[PDB]
Amino acid sequence: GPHMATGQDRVVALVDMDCFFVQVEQRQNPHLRNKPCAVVQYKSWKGGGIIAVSYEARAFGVTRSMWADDAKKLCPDLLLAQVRESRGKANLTKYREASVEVMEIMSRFAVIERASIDEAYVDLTSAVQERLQKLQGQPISADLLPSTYIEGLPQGPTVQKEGMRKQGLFQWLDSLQIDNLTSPDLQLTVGAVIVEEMRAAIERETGFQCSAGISHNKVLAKLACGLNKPNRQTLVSHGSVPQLFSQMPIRKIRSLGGKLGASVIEILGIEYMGELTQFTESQLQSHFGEKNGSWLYAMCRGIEHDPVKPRQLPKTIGCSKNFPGKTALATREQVQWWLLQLAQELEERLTKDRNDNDRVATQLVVSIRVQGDKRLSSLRRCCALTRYDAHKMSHDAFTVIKNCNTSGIQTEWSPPLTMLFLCATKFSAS
DNA sequence: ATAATGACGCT
DNA sequence: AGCGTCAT
Ligand SMILES: Cc1cn([C@H]2C[C@H](O)[C@@H](COP(=O)(O)NP(=O)(O)OP(=O)(O)O)O2)c(=O)[nH]c1=O
Ligand SMILES: [Mg+2]
Ligand SMILES: [Mg+2]
Repeated sequence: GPHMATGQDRVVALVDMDCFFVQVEQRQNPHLRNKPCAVVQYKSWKGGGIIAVSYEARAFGVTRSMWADDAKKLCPDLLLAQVRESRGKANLTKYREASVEVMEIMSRFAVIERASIDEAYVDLTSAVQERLQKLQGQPISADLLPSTYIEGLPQGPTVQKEGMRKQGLFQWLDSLQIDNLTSPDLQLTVGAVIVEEMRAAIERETGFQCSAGISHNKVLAKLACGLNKPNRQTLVSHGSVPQLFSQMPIRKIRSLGGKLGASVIEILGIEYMGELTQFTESQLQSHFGEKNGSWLYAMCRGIEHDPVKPRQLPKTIGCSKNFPGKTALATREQVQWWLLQLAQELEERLTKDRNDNDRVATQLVVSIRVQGDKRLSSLRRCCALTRYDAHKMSHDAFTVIKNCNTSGIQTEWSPPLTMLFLCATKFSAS
């Protein structure tokens, strides 16, 4: 009762760029704007595998992982841009640099956690505090929230999207407890005002559109972000959670998209996140373990405590290439030459990293996959990273895997290698 | 025959 | 240390 802790302590946003790789290519090539288009890599195999799809092309059913030859059958006017290739592999530099543009702008507003190349969580608790003080006690106008959705509103006794959005925003703002700087709903509202400002800044200064979720934790902010894509932001209040989760499939919640989520569904005999509330914490801990049990108990009530970590820089820098099917590497010099390609890209990226960020990696991780073997990595081995020298790194990486070579013949490699992966890790102040 | 990456848990 | 899960 007077002591129940309701997970309303923070204001957290998740900002995610809309069809990001497509937007980067579309800013550079105006002929691609506002058309169905996709970004692909490796043109030689069925037109390339699609890794990003504009919303106009999604309306025809084009999805990521589709072959471009197959996507053209769904969308004959689909326009393509292809990832740069360097040293015989995909080169994502252009998108990393675009990502840096966005991240630096978000960093001006608050502490951000870089979560992927195109999204970052934002901890707005302090910033909300400040703006509440600066704003006398004056109402929050709907004009401050021109792209915001209030999830679950409108309710109670218009046929177009923007009309619904406004009605719900009006209902929310009409109900707001403005003379109450402690109310979690007021805090989220002010957080949403700031995220409008952050997204306007991103669009003005980069040309890129994005969406955002605003809620009290990372999981809800990420869920909310996807509710009204593209180019829109969604506020998910604590109060919206029971109805939102009542028909929310379990797999849609961050970290439940895989085997854990599948076992939650099968073991408990449930479909929706809200049905989790019927189980005691001990019961959930008995099926899924102490931390997963506790996490599920709180999460299905809308409560989650994972912090927004102050980290804008990756912890690792890695290069990898697949060699599927008959292209699997089978001679030792083939293995050596690719390791050298990977090491040369890694040297470039590390040197830049050291200049910009004043740190050095100190460990090199070599990972390979074998023909027939099932998993992402078949095998990982590590060694010291003492010099950003591509030839040393590729030689060292070879040294530590070369006795994986089951092959008798002096010049062959068996089993064939279907993946090579070099990763620099364990950064330290430089 | 998606691919290329990245964060982190378990042991 | 080396492996497994989950994600974009
Ligand atoms: C999912 C996914 C995305 N990406 C690259 C390009 C995507 O544009 C960049 C950002 O990912 P996202 O936010 O999951 N997808 P999106 O930005 O293209 O589209 P949306 O507007 O966010 O739904 O992901 C991959 O390279 N492999 C992937 O598996
Ligand atoms: Mg995105
Ligand atoms: Mg994303």
